[PDB]
Amino acid sequence: AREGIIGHYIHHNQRVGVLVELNCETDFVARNELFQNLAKDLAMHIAMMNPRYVSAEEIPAEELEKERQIYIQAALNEGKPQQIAEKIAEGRLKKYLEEVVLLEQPFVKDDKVKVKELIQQAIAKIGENIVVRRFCRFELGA
Amino acid sequence: AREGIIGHYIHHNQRVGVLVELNCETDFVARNELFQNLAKDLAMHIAMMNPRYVSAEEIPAEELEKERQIYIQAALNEGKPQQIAEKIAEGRLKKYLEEVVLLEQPFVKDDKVKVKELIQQAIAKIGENIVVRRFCRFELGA
Repeated sequence: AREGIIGHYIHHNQRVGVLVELNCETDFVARNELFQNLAKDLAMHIAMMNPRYVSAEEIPAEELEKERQIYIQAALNEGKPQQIAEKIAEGRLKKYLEEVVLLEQPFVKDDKVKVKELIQQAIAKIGENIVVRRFCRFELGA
Repeated sequence: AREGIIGHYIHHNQRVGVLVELNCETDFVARNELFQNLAKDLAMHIAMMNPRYVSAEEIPAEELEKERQIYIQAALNEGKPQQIAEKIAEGRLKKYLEEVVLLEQPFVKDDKVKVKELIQQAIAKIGENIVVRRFCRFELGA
């Protein structure tokens, strides 16, 4: 069975809302405010940063390749030979992962830390494995 | 463009959370507490009642038929001839719609009103078309 909480964040303008399931090992940690603040902060980060996936593995190979091809064609359209265009696309893909993947995004409260490192920091402090299971972000009109 | 708000409800035990996009015609109504209370109440209803769809049209024909066949086979397994089993299944399907469809569920704050009628009541009072666009319900461990 899963332990943890459903963290959330509702923007003051009530135009953006997020729910996030943050899992841990025990109800004791789940009830703890340190863990509760982490779920709350993750929910706020998601609302502000709009990631589409929790992790890189969730991106469809077709979605990834299409984006990569856009990068490639653009460079090719710049007169860049295939080999260069591929390296350029390589870099833009890394950026693309930071645009859409939660764990790869710099944390809203400290952009010097990626969300995945924030999580490792929490596991080290708290002492239990912590996992962001899923999240849902609704934005008015989008 | 869409007007309205993202309503929400987080259970006190933080084990269930819901976001609901409630749409209206103007920002003036969207900012209004009557509309805001309706979005809030819909979000609470969803959290407590666990509907899977907003409306009946969203149910997969395969999901519906499978459920209907369970009803039918059960009655057939009771020695009920096909014609009777079909009428029994007909009734259980109506109930099935009330189990999983939001608009067909009796409102948590007044079970004498289906959520769809609550909405018609709000449109009559408020004076603008109101639509539940979508909702997301997260439950810890489920």
